[PDB]
Amino acid sequence: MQLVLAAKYIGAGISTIGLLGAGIGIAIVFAALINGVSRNPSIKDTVFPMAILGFALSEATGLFCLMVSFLLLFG
Amino acid sequence: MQLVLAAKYIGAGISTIGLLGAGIGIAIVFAALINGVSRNPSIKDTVFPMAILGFALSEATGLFCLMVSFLLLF
Amino acid sequence: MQLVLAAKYIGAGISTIGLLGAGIGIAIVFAALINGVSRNPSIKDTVFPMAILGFALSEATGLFCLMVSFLLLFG
Amino acid sequence: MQLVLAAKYIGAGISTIGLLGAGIGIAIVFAALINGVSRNPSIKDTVFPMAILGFALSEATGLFCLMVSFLLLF
Amino acid sequence: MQLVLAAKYIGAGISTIGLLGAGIGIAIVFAALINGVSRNPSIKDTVFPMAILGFALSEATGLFCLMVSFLLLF
Amino acid sequence: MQLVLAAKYIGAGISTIGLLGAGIGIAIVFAALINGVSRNPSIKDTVFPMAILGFALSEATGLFCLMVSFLLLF
Amino acid sequence: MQLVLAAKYIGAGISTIGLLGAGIGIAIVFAALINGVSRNPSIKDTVFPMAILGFALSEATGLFCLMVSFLLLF
Amino acid sequence: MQLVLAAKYIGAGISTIGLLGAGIGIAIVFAALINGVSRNPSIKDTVFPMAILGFALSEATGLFCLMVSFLLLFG
Amino acid sequence: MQLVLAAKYIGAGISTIGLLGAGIGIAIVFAALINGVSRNPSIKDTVFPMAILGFALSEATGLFCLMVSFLLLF
Amino acid sequence: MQLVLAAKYIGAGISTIGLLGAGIGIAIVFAALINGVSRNPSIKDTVFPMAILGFALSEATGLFCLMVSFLLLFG
Ligand SMILES: CC[C@H]1/C=C/C=C/C[C@@H](C)[C@H](O)[C@@](C)(O)C(=O)[C@@H](C)[C@H](O)[C@@H](C)C(=O)[C@@H](C)[C@H](O)[C@@H](C)/C=C/C(=O)O[C@@H]2[C@H](C)[C@H](C[C@H]1O)O[C@]1(CC[C@H](C)[C@H](C[C@@H](C)O)O1)[C@H]2C
Ligand SMILES: CC[C@H]1/C=C/C=C/C[C@@H](C)[C@H](O)[C@@](C)(O)C(=O)[C@@H](C)[C@H](O)[C@@H](C)C(=O)[C@@H](C)[C@H](O)[C@@H](C)/C=C/C(=O)O[C@@H]2[C@H](C)[C@H](C[C@H]1O)O[C@]1(CC[C@H](C)[C@H](C[C@@H](C)O)O1)[C@H]2C
Ligand SMILES: CC[C@H]1/C=C/C=C/C[C@@H](C)[C@H](O)[C@@](C)(O)C(=O)[C@@H](C)[C@H](O)[C@@H](C)C(=O)[C@@H](C)[C@H](O)[C@@H](C)/C=C/C(=O)O[C@@H]2[C@H](C)[C@H](C[C@H]1O)O[C@]1(CC[C@H](C)[C@H](C[C@@H](C)O)O1)[C@H]2C
Ligand SMILES: CC[C@H]1/C=C/C=C/C[C@@H](C)[C@H](O)[C@@](C)(O)C(=O)[C@@H](C)[C@H](O)[C@@H](C)C(=O)[C@@H](C)[C@H](O)[C@@H](C)/C=C/C(=O)O[C@@H]2[C@H](C)[C@H](C[C@H]1O)O[C@]1(CC[C@H](C)[C@H](C[C@@H](C)O)O1)[C@H]2C
Ligand SMILES: CC[C@H]1/C=C/C=C/C[C@@H](C)[C@H](O)[C@@](C)(O)C(=O)[C@@H](C)[C@H](O)[C@@H](C)C(=O)[C@@H](C)[C@H](O)[C@@H](C)/C=C/C(=O)O[C@@H]2[C@H](C)[C@H](C[C@H]1O)O[C@]1(CC[C@H](C)[C@H](C[C@@H](C)O)O1)[C@H]2C
Ligand SMILES: CC[C@H]1/C=C/C=C/C[C@@H](C)[C@H](O)[C@@](C)(O)C(=O)[C@@H](C)[C@H](O)[C@@H](C)C(=O)[C@@H](C)[C@H](O)[C@@H](C)/C=C/C(=O)O[C@@H]2[C@H](C)[C@H](C[C@H]1O)O[C@]1(CC[C@H](C)[C@H](C[C@@H](C)O)O1)[C@H]2C
Repeated sequence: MQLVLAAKYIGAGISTIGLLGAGIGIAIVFAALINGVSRNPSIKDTVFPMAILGFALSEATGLFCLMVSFLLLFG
Repeated sequence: MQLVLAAKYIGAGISTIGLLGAGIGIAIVFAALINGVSRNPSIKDTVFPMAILGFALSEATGLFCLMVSFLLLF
Repeated sequence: MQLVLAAKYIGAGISTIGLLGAGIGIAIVFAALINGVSRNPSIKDTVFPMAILGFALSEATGLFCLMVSFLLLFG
Repeated sequence: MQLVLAAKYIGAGISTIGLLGAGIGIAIVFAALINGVSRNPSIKDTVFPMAILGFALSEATGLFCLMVSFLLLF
Repeated sequence: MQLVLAAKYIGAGISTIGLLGAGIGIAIVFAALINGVSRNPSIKDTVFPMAILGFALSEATGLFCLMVSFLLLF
Repeated sequence: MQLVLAAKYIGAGISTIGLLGAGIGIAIVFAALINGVSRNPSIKDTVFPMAILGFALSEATGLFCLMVSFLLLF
Repeated sequence: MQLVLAAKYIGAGISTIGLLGAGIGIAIVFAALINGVSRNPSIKDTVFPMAILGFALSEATGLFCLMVSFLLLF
Repeated sequence: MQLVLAAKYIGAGISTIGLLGAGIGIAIVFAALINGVSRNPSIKDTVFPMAILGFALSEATGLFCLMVSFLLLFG
Repeated sequence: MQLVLAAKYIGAGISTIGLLGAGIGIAIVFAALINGVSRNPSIKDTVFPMAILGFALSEATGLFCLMVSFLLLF
Repeated sequence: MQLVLAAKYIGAGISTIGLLGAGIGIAIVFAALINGVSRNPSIKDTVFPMAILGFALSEATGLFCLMVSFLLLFG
């Protein structure tokens, strides 16, 4: 039982690494939004909803990591 | 059996690392969509389906990681 | 319980790796803000709130990593 | 025997890491497709099959990782 | 106790890895400041405070890592 | 013998990590082909063979990884 | 006690990894300095101190890694 | 000698990680060749041999990794 | 004493990972030098000393990794 | 003695990871050379020696990794 609990806790820590991908990805989307609006201010209403979509889909990959993390810690 | 079970749990956590690739990739697709539409608004209906295709294929790679994670967990 | 405690502490350290994503991502958003405003000074009031939103969403991924780290350390 | 089975499961988890390369690469190809079509709409029919090829070849690297992963699991 | 102590030291070393994000991120912000000012010198006074804010927020992620490090050490 | 066998399986999983380089690299080559052709359609016939050569040389690095993998497995 | 000392030495080695962030970041700042001066020579006196600041702040992240490394070694 | 053999095999696997550098780098050189020739077709005969040199020097780093891998495996 | 000695050797190898940062960073500096000189030949004597400074600072980060490696080895 | 030899062999494998940096870096230099020559063919004789310098300094970082590798394997 000591070994299994220990393994759950190391596994939980490892499971958060993947979150770096969403941290970077979310930023890449918003950088594009900002550069896109600076170059063509009139496009704002068109690209803003695209940024929201991109951020959310990128963020979901981190959510999956965090889900495994919580399953290990509790489930 | 303790050691094997422990290995499954460590393995399950390792199996999520690869999801960082979909995290970045999905974003790269949407960044190109935003930049391409900003430079050429009239191209939006043409490239939007390309971004959806691109994002879905990038995501699938991460979903295959998660699948191995759940195989190990359960 | 030595093995489990040992695992909590190593797991806590591992759980901070993911914070490199927010460190890079936050910077990516601000670099876009700077470049966007340099190319088009008049867009500042428009893109500054987008940069704030972008920072916060990227930052959140780091918060989730640090949350797991502290759970392993203390909770 | 706990050791061998354990190693199979840890090994399978490690084997998914490389999938991050396909997650990013697939995205890089579709980003270029999107940027390329936005700058030159008339080029779409020429570059689209190139992007399909690029995706498939990048994706195959991920299939190889998954193959080793399943070999270890089963 | 020796095993737990060992773990604290290993964990403290692992906890510094994430500082590489701040190392790169601080530099990304300063690169943008430099390129921004070079292309448009008149914008210096506007973008400099933005660069201070950006690098401070990026560096704080590294400080959160170093904090866990020092929690494990002391 | 069990320990050596365990090591072969762990090593085989570790040996697939380097395939991410090919995943990204193949995609970098195709991105350049797409952007190159979009900017200058007339150059297609010249740059396409260069892209085949480039992706083949990039993918071979991944194949060298997979070879070590299969040496350890079989 | 072999365990604690061992952990100090492994931990110290791990603690240097983050230095890669300063190696890349320092380079990113100087690249921007170089590109910025090439595009606008008259801006040199304004951007050079900014690049010194950027280097120093990126470098400090590496100093923090090394600090933990020496704390573990001694 | 079980422990030493085990270590040779894990070490061999680890030694292939470095090959991702050549995989990315080789591609970076060829992408520049393609982009360079697209922008200036007449420069092809000049830059093609530079791309060949670049590929070979990047590739060599991968050769060194594979050399250690095979030394661990066989030598 | 066997375990401690073993830890030093594993540690020494881990301590070299961070050199990848100087490997990339040195290159980033020289890439900017080449591109800046190509676009503005007359700026060469001004930026060349900047590249030498940039490369040396980037390299130092890797040299600090190697230093920890040799401390552990000997 | 089993433990120390095993450690030397794992350490040797780990020591080659850093080579990926030179693999990528060498390529970054040559990509710049190629793009620089495509844009300004007349600059070739000036930038080629700079590429050689950059490649060599980048390559030396991989050499340092490989040195530790060989010290572990033999020394
Ligand atoms: C499906 C994937 C994501 C969904 C995105 C939906 C986007 C639509 C869009 C309109 C957003 O909701 C948006 C931009 O308005 C938004 O983020 C809202 C909710 C938010 O309040 C905005 C305005 C905001 O100011 C943020 C920065 C807020 O101040 C801070 C506290 C939240 C940060 C954050 O990352 O929240 C996440 C996120 C929304 C994520 C978002 C994801 O759920 O949700 C939260 C809350 C629910 C669970 C617990 C998730 C777990 C993560 C790991 O998936 O964390 C929560 C915890
Ligand atoms: C949703 C996620 C984030 C929320 C963002 C909200 C943004 C809106 C926006 C208007 C902010 O309020 C903003 C820009 O004004 C801001 O960040 C303020 C609060 C901040 O003081 C800024 C201006 C500032 O000066 C920074 C650089 C300050 O000097 C230093 C000490 C703080 C750095 C830092 O990272 O703080 C974090 C951050 C706000 C983050 C921000 C996150 O909470 O919060 C803190 C506090 C709670 C926990 C401990 C988190 C953990 C990190 C990893 O998320 O760190 C705290 C501790
Ligand atoms: C080199 C091998 C690859 C082949 C590519 C061939 C490309 C040609 C091109 C015309 C395609 O067929 C294309 C674009 O039409 C296509 O992918 C179709 C079939 C696909 O349905 C498209 C339209 C689609 O909508 C996708 C996004 C679909 O909605 C989702 C569910 C599938 C995602 C996905 O990654 O599937 C993969 C992929 C095709 C990949 C593609 C690879 O097989 O195959 C699948 C099935 C086989 C195994 C399990 C692989 C594992 C990956 C990691 O290699 O995933 C399968 C599972
Ligand atoms: C935030 C702290 C940093 C401070 C930066 C200050 C910058 C101001 C700026 C005017 C400098 O002084 C500058 C550019 O003149 C400078 O660095 C001088 C002192 C330096 O001699 C320059 C001209 C030089 O030629 C360098 C390349 C020199 O030849 C070589 C031997 C030094 C490389 C090096 O990295 O030194 C570091 C660095 C200054 C760093 C710089 C940091 O201390 O310090 C050293 C010494 C202290 C510790 C051991 C650190 C460890 C690193 C990883 O933080 O390395 C020392 C060891
Ligand atoms: C100095 C380092 C490299 C030398 C490069 C010399 C370049 C000069 C240039 C004119 C070449 O000869 C070039 C472009 O024509 C070339 O690569 C030829 C030989 C090659 O056949 C090309 C055109 C080719 O078609 C490739 C894609 C071929 O189809 C496939 C099967 C080979 C891929 C590959 O990576 O081979 C490597 C490579 C040449 C590498 C190349 C390296 O040796 O060699 C091989 C053979 C020796 C060992 C096993 C190395 C290990 C790798 C990791 O270095 O792989 C071999 C096995
Ligand atoms: C100081 C750091 C580096 C020195 C660079 C000097 C550059 C000057 C420049 C004129 C070169 O010599 C250059 C471009 O002409 C060159 O590489 C020559 C030697 C080479 O023959 C060129 C023309 C060539 O065609 C290459 C691609 C050749 O076909 C293949 C077999 C060599 C690849 C290679 O990476 O060689 C390395 C390299 C030169 C490296 C280069 C490094 O030593 O040297 C070799 C041989 C000596 C030792 C064993 C090193 C160990 C590495 C890890 O440092 O490997 C050797 C093994």
